[PDB]
Amino acid sequence: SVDPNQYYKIRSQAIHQLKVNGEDPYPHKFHVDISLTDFIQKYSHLQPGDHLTDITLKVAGRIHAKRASGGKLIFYDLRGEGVKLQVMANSRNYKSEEEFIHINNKLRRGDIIGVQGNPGKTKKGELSIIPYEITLLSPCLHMLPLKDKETRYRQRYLDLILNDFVRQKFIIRSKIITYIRSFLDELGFLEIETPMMNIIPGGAVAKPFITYHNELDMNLYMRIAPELYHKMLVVGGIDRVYEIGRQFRNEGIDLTHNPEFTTCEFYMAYADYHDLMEITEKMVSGMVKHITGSYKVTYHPDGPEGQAYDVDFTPPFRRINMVEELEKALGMKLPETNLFETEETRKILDDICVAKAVECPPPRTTARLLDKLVGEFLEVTCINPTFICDHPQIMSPLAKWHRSKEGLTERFELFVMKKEICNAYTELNDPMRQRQLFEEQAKAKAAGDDEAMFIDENFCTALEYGLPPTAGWGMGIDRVAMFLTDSNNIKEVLLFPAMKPE
Amino acid sequence: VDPNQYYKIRSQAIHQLKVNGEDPYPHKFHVDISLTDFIQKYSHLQPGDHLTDITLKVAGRIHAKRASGGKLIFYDLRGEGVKLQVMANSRNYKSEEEFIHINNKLRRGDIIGVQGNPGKTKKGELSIIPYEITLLSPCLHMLPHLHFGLKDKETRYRQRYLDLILNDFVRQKFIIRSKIITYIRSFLDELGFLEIETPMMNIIPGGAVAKPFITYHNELDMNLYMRIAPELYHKMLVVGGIDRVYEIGRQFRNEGIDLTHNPEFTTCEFYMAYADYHDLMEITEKMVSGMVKHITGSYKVTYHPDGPEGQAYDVDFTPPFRRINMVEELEKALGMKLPETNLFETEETRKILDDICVAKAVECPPPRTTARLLDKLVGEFLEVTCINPTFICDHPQIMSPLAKWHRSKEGLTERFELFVMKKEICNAYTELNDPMRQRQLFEEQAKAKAAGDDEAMFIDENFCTALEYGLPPTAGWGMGIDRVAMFLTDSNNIKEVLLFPAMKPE
Ligand SMILES: NCCCC[C@H](N)C(=O)NS(=O)(=O)OC[C@H]1O[C@@H](n2cnc3c(N)ncnc32)[C@H](O)[C@@H]1O
Ligand SMILES: NCCCC[C@H](N)C(=O)NS(=O)(=O)OC[C@H]1O[C@@H](n2cnc3c(N)ncnc32)[C@H](O)[C@@H]1O
Repeated sequence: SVDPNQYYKIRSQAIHQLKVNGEDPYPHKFHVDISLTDFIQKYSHLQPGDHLTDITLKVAGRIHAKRASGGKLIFYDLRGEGVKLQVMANSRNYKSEEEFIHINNKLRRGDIIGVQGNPGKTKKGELSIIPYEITLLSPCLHMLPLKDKETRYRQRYLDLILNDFVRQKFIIRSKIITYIRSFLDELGFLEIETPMMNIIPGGAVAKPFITYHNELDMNLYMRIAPELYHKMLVVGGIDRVYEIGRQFRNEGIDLTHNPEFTTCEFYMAYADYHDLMEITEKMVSGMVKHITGSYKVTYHPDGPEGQAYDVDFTPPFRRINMVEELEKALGMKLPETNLFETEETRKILDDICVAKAVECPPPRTTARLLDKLVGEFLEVTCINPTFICDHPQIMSPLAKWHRSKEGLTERFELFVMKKEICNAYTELNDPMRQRQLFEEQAKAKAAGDDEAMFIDENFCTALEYGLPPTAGWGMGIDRVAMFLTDSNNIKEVLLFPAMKPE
Repeated sequence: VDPNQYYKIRSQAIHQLKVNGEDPYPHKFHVDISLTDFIQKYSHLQPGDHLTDITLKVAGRIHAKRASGGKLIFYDLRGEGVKLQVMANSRNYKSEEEFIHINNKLRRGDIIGVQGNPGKTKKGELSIIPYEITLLSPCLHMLPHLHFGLKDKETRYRQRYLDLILNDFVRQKFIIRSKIITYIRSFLDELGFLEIETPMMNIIPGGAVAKPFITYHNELDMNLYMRIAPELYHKMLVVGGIDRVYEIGRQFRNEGIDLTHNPEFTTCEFYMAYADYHDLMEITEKMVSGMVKHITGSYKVTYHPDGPEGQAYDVDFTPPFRRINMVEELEKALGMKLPETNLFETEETRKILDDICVAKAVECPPPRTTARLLDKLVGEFLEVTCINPTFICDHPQIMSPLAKWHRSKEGLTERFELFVMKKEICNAYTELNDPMRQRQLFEEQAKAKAAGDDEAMFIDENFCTALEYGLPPTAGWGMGIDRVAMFLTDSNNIKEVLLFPAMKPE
């Protein structure tokens, strides 16, 4: 048995000699007549022993096995597109005996080859192609083995070659995105692109990446959300806009966070958050039914040997109000919602966290304590899709104030399998109120909150030209893909996930 | 009145409405019908008609406010790219007192809701005759006067929302942008391509010759580069056995702004196993000609290289596209023979090209590499003569370190660029898939980078290891979406087709 580095060195020398001899081991064009998939669909009815001499076809793929059965006969296990096809290299059937001997000497497991041959089926019932001629298209210079998660992510190409289920997760991911586009296109939304480099990042509470433009001699930030730009287009008269695109957040990596991820955001003039709850139910349950075939999905959050959950996407989804549900979950009344700005509320919330052992790193502000208490006591009860509604204004600096509950806003988040999938609200369109909330945010930054929003004057000026009553919405695409591919790790649904180095 | 005085006065008026509970920013106005549907449904009304039995709620932005005595006032209501006249009549309003109150309250630019009955003026103008108008969002700033409009480009580009409010041709350019992207997805989906997303933050940037943006990740404690192209990720997926992939997405290049460059821009890149670049010329001809025809109704498009006040040109997208070879057309344009193409990597050839650029007054800032000198000469002598869609083919290897060597012309590659209306649109080639020859070209590129070439590629060892597992013979393609939007909207400035283009600050 040879050694993988010794093998690489021998196979490199062999391919070099092919070059110096003029054997052209990286040819320019091979014309494929038919895919492997259609070859199987056309010919897998044949009878054992058959050999259709009147049909000549060219296929191509990757050798996954080379098994010899004699001096005149060699079997190649050809793979591609998710399927297999046996090449039955028989000397009698080949272009010549001299050329037959030579091509079989050349080929190894892993090479890309083109086969020109006839359909057939072995005595043992295996569908095959019987070649007149095989062409080496691209030799594989390394030894092919994949279970350990680290190698699959650093070398996704090996993962795709060896693990058929991986291609399917990314087909599902592609179907998610394509469904969303045609859902919103049908509603009249315009698909738009807005800057990913901003003088001032905003649209979310997140830590941004910073970079530098040499010619303009200015710092820029990668966007954390396109929200501010979308609301400026609504001011401009484009009543329905959406964007599926990459966001960037300088935050830690875990099972549901990657530093670059994909969201869909859309904005709808003359709608409120109640309208968006209906659209969300309709879109999300529709997507799940279209992709999986049912409203029910089985999710394994601790891998396959762990506990199974049945998540039920039948609309209408359950709704819970944040502050009232938290009171029921803690067993104690909280301050009146108009007192959430005060230091007494902050300390009251602080004490509750201490008593209930809910950790919260500094700064221990009212908004961050409430977040920690929600995740601990509410979010973990959201197995099926659940709307969590009416967030305190102090957590929602871009959301319009609630119609009848002072201190709250017209906001919702959708949770599925205890994880946040959507964030939405009636948009704050009062520019003076928006400017006050920015000033609060910039104070929360000066007082230790790495993720608090910057003041965006240019955005406040836009609101001064008149933003119609509007409602916007954001969905984390990667996370949806997780829950439709039974992946408990976001790295399963990212082709090349962010990794620590060597 | 002064524009700043107007802003101060209107802010104070609106603030007094809040303090008096007049709610100038109401939560919900339930619209019954869009303006577009209203226009279609009641365009069949006869002149002078006034439906007494149809009451509808619409909304929009007041574009103009014209009084006609104290009992009648017309509002020109805009939205969705269309216009609807509100014929506000005191006799039909909620009351004559409410009529005075709302007309004095409202100004040009306000967002209003309108509840009323369809009608048509004696002059034949489709109207709505309101029972009640509601302010939904006041416009606090004085809008550019209805006379001289909004024409100054600096203002349009910095306040794109203002541009959109006042210039309907702007909305049309971005509708055309959307259709371009949607057509490409349909074309490529139908051919079986899988739409993919590959990383925009890279340990090292690759896939192009460009200067990158650098950034930093705190938790992982490393520098990252914003991507200059997705190319290397795509070719690794073809090694992985996904024979057809594509991606329409942002690229980032830390280079100067001009009429055809923005620091961030959008490309479609696709890779197709078992194809070469001749196959991609046919595909490009079909996609692009079909795109123009489907979107504009014609294969002929009008082109003004010098603005609307100047010469108009008809540009024909009917395939086949003209095909020329780079080196020979360059030699033609110069009137002078360049060195044999197997000599394009020598220093003596770089010297000759440098001498020529000096002589022809083609500027090239340092580093004056063969590729950059060649790129400048092409831009000066060939790009300007590509009006109709044109394939420029068979670039020398030294400009194409990821492109496969030409199967019969030593020193050249199997590459083409599509040029339309004096602009580069596409870049494509048969993909280099010999990993030993790809490492060599990486090494030369690193040497140049040591000698201070901001744009030279890094040695990507992970990519080279990938090629050693076997990349099938493949062909790949990159198209500038912004650049297609330019030529399909007769725009000579890329800022016309980016919603928020990068600008130097105030
Ligand atoms: N005006 C309405 C608000 C719309 C969306 C708002 N601008 C916004 O960005 N909200 S968000 O909640 O911060 O992000 C949207 C979704 O992105 C997802 N998300 C957030 N951070 C990450 C990370 N880091 N990785 C993956 N997915 C993520 C998650 O599902 C969120 O619900
Ligand atoms: N293997 C095939 C190569 C495919 C494309 C290759 N990876 C690449 O990046 N080529 S490129 O020419 O550098 O860019 C592709 C297109 O992007 C467009 N482009 C390039 N720079 C800019 C800038 N700065 N702004 C706008 N558009 C731009 C232009 O249409 C180019 O043809």
